[PDB]
Amino acid sequence: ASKELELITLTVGFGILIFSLIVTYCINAKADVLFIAPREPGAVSY
Repeated sequence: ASKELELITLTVGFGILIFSLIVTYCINAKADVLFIAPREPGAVSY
């Protein structure tokens, strides 16, 4: 059952990263607006 447990643990880790990203992303945009600074679509390069 260790496998199932390992998978669940990894699932949470990935979820945490997603939220963290959405948090830093929202802040990054706020700054770009706070001072009419360069802005790109979804900050996606290329």
